[PDB]
Amino acid sequence: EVQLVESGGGLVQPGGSLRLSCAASGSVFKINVMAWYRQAPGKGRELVAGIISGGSTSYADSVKGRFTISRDNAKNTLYLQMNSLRPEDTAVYYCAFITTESDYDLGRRYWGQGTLVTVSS
Repeated sequence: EVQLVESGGGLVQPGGSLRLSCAASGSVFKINVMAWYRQAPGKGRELVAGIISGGSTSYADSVKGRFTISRDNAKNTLYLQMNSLRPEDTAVYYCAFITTESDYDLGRRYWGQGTLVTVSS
């Protein structure tokens, strides 16, 4: 089993910046996916940004050009750099990892607990 610990959330002014981190511990084998999700009232849960093993990244239309996903492969840590934050970015942000021990297994998804980011004055 794998545990994900998130940090870096809180209250920021519109136009502001925040960096989230997501550190993995436990029995980490092959990481297939590292991704950020967010939940807000009336918006369900949305994939914000992801990195697939290979380096191929993806972003929600709403955050393209403002958010950057990165990872420290050596430390199994996932980052989200947020710039030019807008009130509509207010949400609980989650990280998820998919891990596998071989191509013959279906993989397992592990979740961070979530961290609130509030963009208001």
